[PDB]
Amino acid sequence: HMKILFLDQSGKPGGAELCLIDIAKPYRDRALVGLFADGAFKTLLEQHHIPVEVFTNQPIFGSLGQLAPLVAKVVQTAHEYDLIYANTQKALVVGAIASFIARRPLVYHLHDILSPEHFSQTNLRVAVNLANRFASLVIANSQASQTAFIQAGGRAELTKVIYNGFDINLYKTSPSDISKLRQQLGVANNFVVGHFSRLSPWKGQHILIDALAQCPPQVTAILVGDALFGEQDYVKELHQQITRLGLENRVKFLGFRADIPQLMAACDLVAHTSTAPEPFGRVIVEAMLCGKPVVAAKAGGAMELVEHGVNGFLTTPGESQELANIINTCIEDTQKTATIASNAQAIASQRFDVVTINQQIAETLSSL
Amino acid sequence: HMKILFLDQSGKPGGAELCLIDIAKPYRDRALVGLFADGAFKTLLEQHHIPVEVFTNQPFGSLGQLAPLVAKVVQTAHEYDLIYANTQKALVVGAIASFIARRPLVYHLHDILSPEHFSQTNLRVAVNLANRFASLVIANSQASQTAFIQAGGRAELTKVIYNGFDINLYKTSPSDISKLRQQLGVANNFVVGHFSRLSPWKGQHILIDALAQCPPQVTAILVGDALFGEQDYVKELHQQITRLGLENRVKFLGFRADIPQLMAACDLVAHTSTAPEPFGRVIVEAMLCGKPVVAAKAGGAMELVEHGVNGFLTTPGESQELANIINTCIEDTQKTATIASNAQAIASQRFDVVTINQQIAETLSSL
Ligand SMILES: O=c1ccn([C@@H]2O[C@H](COP(=O)(O)OP(=O)(O)O)[C@@H](O)[C@H]2O)c(=O)[nH]1
Ligand SMILES: O=c1ccn([C@@H]2O[C@H](COP(=O)(O)OP(=O)(O)O)[C@@H](O)[C@H]2O)c(=O)[nH]1
Ligand SMILES: OC[C@H]1O[C@H](O)[C@H](O)[C@@H](O)[C@@H]1O
Ligand SMILES: OC[C@H]1O[C@H](O)[C@H](O)[C@@H](O)[C@@H]1O
Repeated sequence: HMKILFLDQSGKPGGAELCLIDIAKPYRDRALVGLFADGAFKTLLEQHHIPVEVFTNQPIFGSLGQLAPLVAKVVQTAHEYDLIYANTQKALVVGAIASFIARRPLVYHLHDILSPEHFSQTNLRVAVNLANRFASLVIANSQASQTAFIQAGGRAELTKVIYNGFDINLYKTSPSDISKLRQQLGVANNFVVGHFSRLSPWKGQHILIDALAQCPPQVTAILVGDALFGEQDYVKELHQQITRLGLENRVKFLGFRADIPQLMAACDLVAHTSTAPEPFGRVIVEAMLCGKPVVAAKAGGAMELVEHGVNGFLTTPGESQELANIINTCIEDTQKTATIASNAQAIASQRFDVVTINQQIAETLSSL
Repeated sequence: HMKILFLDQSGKPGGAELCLIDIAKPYRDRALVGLFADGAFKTLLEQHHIPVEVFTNQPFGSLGQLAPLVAKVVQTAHEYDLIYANTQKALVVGAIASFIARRPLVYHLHDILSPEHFSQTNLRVAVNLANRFASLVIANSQASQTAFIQAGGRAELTKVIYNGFDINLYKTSPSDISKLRQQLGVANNFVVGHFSRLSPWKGQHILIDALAQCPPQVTAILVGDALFGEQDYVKELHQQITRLGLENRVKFLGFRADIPQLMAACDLVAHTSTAPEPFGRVIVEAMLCGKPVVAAKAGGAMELVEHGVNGFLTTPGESQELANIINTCIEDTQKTATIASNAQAIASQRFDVVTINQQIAETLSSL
């Protein structure tokens, strides 16, 4: 049973970090998760009985540590573990360094699409070179990510695609609880479109909002998720968009919620609307596992998760009218829509069961 | 005429840093010296009209949050043609900026990269970054070159280029000599001057042991600064001094800028490092002041001095062997003065800043 030091730059519970809980959990006995900032994510790992430590760049190897204490601390810690598992870009930088100095093999779990759209040239160059030189293995969360890695100059022979896994039990809610929650929200007699991405222009909440202007008034949207600071302009732009379309009573922000399965159960349609390619899209799968019909943007790993008209729908990114037509089709073809949504659950529960992903990972790890 | 970004970790004017003034001065029109800390060295560069900027780690890539200084240096480097790294930390940073800004890197090596001077990590880092990113590794001594290579460095990257010196600075009036010896209260002493920062490996404590084995008109001046945290060493010297009844024969002058003058005021200059010296600027300085110099037999000292010809050499750690040389300088005044006088002629050939500067410029243009 390996000793694994996991590293993640964020103290916040984003996709990558949510995914790491499931990645790490089977190793929680002899493992540790290193965060480069404190926040909600630490609590989760605590709540999941995973050892976590927050590293800082405060002072206290060699003298070179004064340049970057965080790195020195991590390098020091790395001596105690058999493996460095880096879950984000910054964690790859630090984990490369500590891989070399502490003489421990390094795994890069890639949750991003390394394209010019998504990141600066510099970030692409660094990640590719550090991975190519120091990573024993690059686990990609999707083929779209693997492909982007390769096109940015990454070494194909290092890559292995492994999708996110999910606890299937967590995705079932009582139909009373659904009635309760729809009530509490004041949407019980609406057609509820749920959007579950953190608030950020490229997640395209503003595309959905534009689409409501072409839907009948019983169609309402809940926007769930927070804004990561820097994107507070976007939060303004949404409310100014709503005001400008008279949608004040049809769009609700709940901010960041821990009760996503329940909320998905309370929706009628889950919508993924990213205007830039999505590496994976946890929400897409999550919807499918909650028996809900999902529409998604046709790019990135979304196209791997959904086939249009069989287990979900797919629309041109940034095209609100197209999204509207799907919402309206859902309203009418009740029988079809529910078939698609029930198939989606069956199919998705095969690919993405956390049990099958965890063994796909452990097999991958022990083979080096 | 290339724009050069010189980098140096220190704000204090140590040996490598003083060396850098002479390295950089001919390029000051289009160059910049970036320091990772502020201090007197900045002032010096200002006084020599060499542009200088202090970088901090206060808040390219989002990655720059990991190490802001690195991000600033990387940014700055887009405006220059070459990056010239003069210390170990400056190599780390400069390697990173070399990659990201796609600018060639030169590493000026002033250390002896051996397990005695540095941690394994420090060796491994410098060698690996140098091997991978440096177009050229300029060593200050064959001793330094060798230790690089023995630690894994790439022989074919190395070129030994010795420190240079302005010859016009190393001359003093007999009258000025007398005043200074007077001010110091040593006019009828045999004066041994030790011109090194106060760290155990500079071996002031060895000279002190030697004094007790010297004739009684012999006194020492220790010229140099102590770091905070090597104050425990300074206390030991003072205790040692007292233990040997030498309170009135050893005086500390702290850091001083009038080095040529103070060397002139000495009768002997003594280099006593207990660990191999990469180069030893004070040894050459002494020779350029026409004084007899005794040095420790190790590192790049052995390249500067042949024992009995232009100076003396002694077994590191061995005080008694140092005494014999002092005694000898006292007894054979004419021999010594010839050795001392030869030393100046010999050293003024090799280490003339002019000839070293040419040596550097031909190395740099050939790229
Ligand atoms: O307010 C929110 C928004 C999202 N999520 C969860 O976090 C994931 C969001 O990650 P996704 O892959 O959708 O986008 P990312 O954040 O990874 O770019 C989803 O699966 C949700 O279950 C959440 O708990 N609260
Ligand atoms: O009190 C002092 C001691 C030294 N120096 C100068 O700093 C250099 C010391 O460098 P050296 O190579 O002797 O020792 P390092 O500190 O470089 O190891 C000499 O050339 C001196 O000119 C000085 O200005 N004041
Ligand atoms: O599984 C990893 C998840 O988070 C990652 O950061 C990606 O951005 C997202 O596409 C994916 O759904
Ligand atoms: O190269 C100039 C000086 O640099 C180094 O720091 C050495 O410690 C010293 O021996 C050398 O003379």
